[PDB]
Amino acid sequence: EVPLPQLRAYTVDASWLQPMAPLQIADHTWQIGTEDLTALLVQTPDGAVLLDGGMPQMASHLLDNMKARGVTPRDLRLILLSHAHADHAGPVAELKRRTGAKVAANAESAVLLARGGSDDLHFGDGITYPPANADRIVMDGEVITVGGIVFTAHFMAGHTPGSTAWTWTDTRNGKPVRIAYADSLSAPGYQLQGNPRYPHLIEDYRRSFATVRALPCDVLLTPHPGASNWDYAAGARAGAKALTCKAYADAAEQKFDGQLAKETAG
Amino acid sequence: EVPLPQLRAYTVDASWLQPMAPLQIADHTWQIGTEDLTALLVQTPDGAVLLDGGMPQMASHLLDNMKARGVTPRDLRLILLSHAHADHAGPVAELKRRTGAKVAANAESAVLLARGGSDDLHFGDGITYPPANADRIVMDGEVITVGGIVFTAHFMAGHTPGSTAWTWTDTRNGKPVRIAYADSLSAPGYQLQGNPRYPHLIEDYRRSFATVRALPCDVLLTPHPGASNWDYAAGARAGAKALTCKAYADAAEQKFDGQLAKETAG
Amino acid sequence: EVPLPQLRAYTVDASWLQPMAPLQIADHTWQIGTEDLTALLVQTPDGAVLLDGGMPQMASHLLDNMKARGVTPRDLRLILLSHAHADHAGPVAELKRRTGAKVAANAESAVLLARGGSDDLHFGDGITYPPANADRIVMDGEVITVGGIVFTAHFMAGHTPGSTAWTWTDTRNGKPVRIAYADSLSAPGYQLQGNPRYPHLIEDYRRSFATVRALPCDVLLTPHPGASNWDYAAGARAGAKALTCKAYADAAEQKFDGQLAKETAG
Amino acid sequence: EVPLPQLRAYTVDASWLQPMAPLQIADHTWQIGTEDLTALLVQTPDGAVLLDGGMPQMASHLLDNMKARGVTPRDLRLILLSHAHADHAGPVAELKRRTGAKVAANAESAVLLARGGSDDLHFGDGITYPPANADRIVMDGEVITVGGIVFTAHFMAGHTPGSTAWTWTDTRNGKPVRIAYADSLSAPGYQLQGNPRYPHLIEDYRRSFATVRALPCDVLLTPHPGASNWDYAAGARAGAKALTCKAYADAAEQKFDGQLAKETAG
Ligand SMILES: O=C(O)c1cccc(CP(=O)(O)O)n1
Ligand SMILES: O=C(O)c1cccc(CP(=O)(O)O)n1
Ligand SMILES: O=C(O)c1cccc(CP(=O)(O)O)n1
Ligand SMILES: O=C(O)c1cccc(CP(=O)(O)O)n1
Ligand SMILES: [Zn+2]
Ligand SMILES: [Zn+2]
Ligand SMILES: [Zn+2]
Ligand SMILES: [Zn+2]
Repeated sequence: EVPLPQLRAYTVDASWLQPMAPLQIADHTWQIGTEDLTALLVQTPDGAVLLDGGMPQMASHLLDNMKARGVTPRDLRLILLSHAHADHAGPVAELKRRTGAKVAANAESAVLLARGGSDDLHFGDGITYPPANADRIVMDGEVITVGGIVFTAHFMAGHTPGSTAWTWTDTRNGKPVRIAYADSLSAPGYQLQGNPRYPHLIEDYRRSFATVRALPCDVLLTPHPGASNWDYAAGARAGAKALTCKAYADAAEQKFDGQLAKETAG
Repeated sequence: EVPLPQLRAYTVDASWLQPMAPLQIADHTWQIGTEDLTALLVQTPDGAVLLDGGMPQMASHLLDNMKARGVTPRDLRLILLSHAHADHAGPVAELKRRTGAKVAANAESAVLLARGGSDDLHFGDGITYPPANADRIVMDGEVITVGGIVFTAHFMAGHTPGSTAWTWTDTRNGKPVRIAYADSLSAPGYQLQGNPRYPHLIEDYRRSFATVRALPCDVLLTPHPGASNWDYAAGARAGAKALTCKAYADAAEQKFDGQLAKETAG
Repeated sequence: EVPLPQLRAYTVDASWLQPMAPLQIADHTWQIGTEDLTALLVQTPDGAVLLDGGMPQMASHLLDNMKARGVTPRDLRLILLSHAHADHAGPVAELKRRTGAKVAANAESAVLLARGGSDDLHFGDGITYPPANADRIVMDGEVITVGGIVFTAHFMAGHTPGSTAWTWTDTRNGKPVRIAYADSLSAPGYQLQGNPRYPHLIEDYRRSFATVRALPCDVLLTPHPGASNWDYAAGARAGAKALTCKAYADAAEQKFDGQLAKETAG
Repeated sequence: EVPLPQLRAYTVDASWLQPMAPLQIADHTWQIGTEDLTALLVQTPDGAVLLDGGMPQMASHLLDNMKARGVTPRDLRLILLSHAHADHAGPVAELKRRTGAKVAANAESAVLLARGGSDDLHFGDGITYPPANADRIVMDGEVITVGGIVFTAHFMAGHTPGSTAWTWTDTRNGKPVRIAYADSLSAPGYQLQGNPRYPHLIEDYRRSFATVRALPCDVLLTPHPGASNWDYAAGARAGAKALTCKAYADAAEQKFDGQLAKETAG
């Protein structure tokens, strides 16, 4: 006779969990996550901002890299998120407990975060993580300012209802650099058409392709660096092959159209 | 070079996950969980009560057994908990989504439940589950009435701050049967003395031994049946060897005293 | 010398608080709120649904009217909301405590409800009420089915980010009646242009006018009956003068355009 | 005919709302609330702690006094609470939005705070305020350290289930001063005996009298200064007439015994 199956842990490619030292993107912006998961530190004269944290087991590594950059736990003021799945918001609860950081997110991301990713529209309870509360709810196009760096929220619903692109302007060589951190545009294993949990899913993805295409975007970064052709292990040429926001959106839409056609056939 | 470790799933003995058909305890009280995890269904002319649900993957099994008893999802009115760890409160979030059930718990259990068991005083984030919200907060000694069956809360903090014994009176052969569902009194791997997260841990356990000893208790049940010498696979003699509440409390205190002495030596 | 001002209660026109007996709209749909606040009861062979509850002090009145309709507290299964302001979601927390009802709402409404209407984008903390938790989060276009009556959510953001129209089909004289419960389209005292808390406010209102215009709509109802030209005190001719959804949307847009012009001038 | 009553605002004595300039208690401890509501600022080389905030409309005043003390919004690290009623936790939600502050509280206080004081065991929904979330849950006897000042939690349930005394050691004239901020021991209009919402209320009050009696207590402060015979308007002799913790506990118990006798007679 047969017991119910054991719970299955959320396991990922080893490179997603491979720690790296801080990689500078612009004058105040650093990649401090792992080889294949983005976690951006923005350092200001008035505290630091973290955008995404990667997987749940990455908290101490993130804190180590912040320390290397001169950022103590007290100095981290704000956490922002691309979307509230386990491999990007994983360590948020722990980071809040261990730092001064407060979380700002839109309503959709906040409720999913507060559920620890449970009851996912597509994944069910398959990919959960420690829940956390948002300290501030943001609306589309709203700005948040830290130490004089201005972050703008651009909603791009689809991958999750609360998927967000964050944009800000840094400097490099005395010139402004408009950085766009665009969320995933993938739909891995999703039912796209006639999904009872997400009836306007296709319309939202189409709108989000257009949103991403139009972002202020000298430099594109994505939660999975491979999606924008970043190679965090490539040192001085880490960002050399990076896509434009236009190319990223076009590639995503072509892939999406292919998935729709396969779904109709399958 | 070395990636961070993969997340590890909460795995348990196979018997904890072995489904069983409903086993009657008294006229309206049934064990409907697995061979080694208690989940009690109390059926009234005015809806049903569930006490504990076991592991997260047990939700559909529980619903199957309720169906066998004549209880539809709409008929489940109340979920009560011994304590809010993954192997007793595991399926609560899913049960709430799939039934009419509302959760009643004390403040300590409610906040741990709302965290999905994360930031545990002793386990950290090692044993998490889908978070759920409590619909009603109960105080020590408070009663809840369903279809005329009266449940009384008896706080017995220690195993968790919110650990609770639930008592009610059923019938068997035209005679009243005072059922006591007493929580765990174990402290598995806990730092008992001078624990910064639980400074009065020892005092609370001592008080809880006394509480359990004094419960109205014709029949004792526990979240792990083995703790009270139940054998759910033993049919007509499933409860024959069951401990009294007095014996259960005495055994727990003797084990506890032994652990304290070992901790001092270790 | 001068103390800080006393807290000021949210007071409303007397007619908003004037109880009325149940007024039938269609075969299973009744107005059971007050003369000037809508609260719709939909009764099915499988439980009842409430859409809106009005002000916080209306809970017992609502329960009285449900009782008159043959609906006991146990029978109320679902609460739906137009938007989560105090004069429509006021008694929700109390209704949940006193009935079997669970709340379904979109993410925006759920977070505002969970705040008890505090930190409002426009009202600040001026209009608060007892907070409540949502049991189910719904997406745009999603359906919920109770006793065979199908409710469809139509997001119409503007008055609040989470403003929703609910539609369902009832019967009257053996013929189907498509009922549309459309949310408010007012913007009372709002800063419309360049609002830092709601940067796309105007775009959202414009989209919502179009949404409301296109609803399936044999009969329009609104949270304030006056907005759709209902007169709940007028008995057999209560709904005689009711607007179409098209007329309601056109009137709202004309008023909105006038407010925009005044704001530019003011 | 008769409308339902208007909502009634929580109004208080004018002196409760009378702003005062900061009054020094010890080397790093200041009263910064109003004449008749305590709000203590503790300033450390590593950030500031606030204990209580008074009424909801006191937020800006508190921020003004912090500014006068050299504490900017970014500098406020921690909010602690005596108990989560509107006249002590009132401005907590707003303070969190406007400062770097995180809230630490026990489970009972956290759930009441998260409800904005609604569904009070004794007051119902009569005295509500903006809800806030706790960032850290503390256990009885647990310590929290800020800038080297150590705060110890002493649970003293009764006035609310989550009522807490906070103790710490400051200095004055090169000598240590053990400060005890003890919560209210009043029971205003409470049903004491056989209260279904608080069955062990009397036992908890008795235990709390003993707890307060035994606190480390060179200087006693209370949320209402009058309870400990403080006079915040009396300048250099503000604390001259202050009770010991022993005298405060004895007075509270005598008053309590009198109320019990009156309740039995009434
Ligand atoms: O191309 C992408 O954006 C991409 C790649 C791997 C995986 C996912 C899904 P998640 O972002 O939830 O890991 N997306
Ligand atoms: O003796 C017990 O009560 C016992 C047995 C196995 C395991 C545990 C811990 P949990 O109840 O969290 O599974 N307790
Ligand atoms: O025309 C309306 O929809 C209308 C009328 C009165 C008041 C309001 C605002 P609320 O719906 O928050 O009461 N709206
Ligand atoms: O003596 C007291 O502690 C006292 C005085 C006035 C009022 C209250 C009740 P609250 O602390 O809720 O204002 N308590
Ligand atoms: Zn994802
Ligand atoms: Zn346990
Ligand atoms: Zn409104
Ligand atoms: Zn109080």
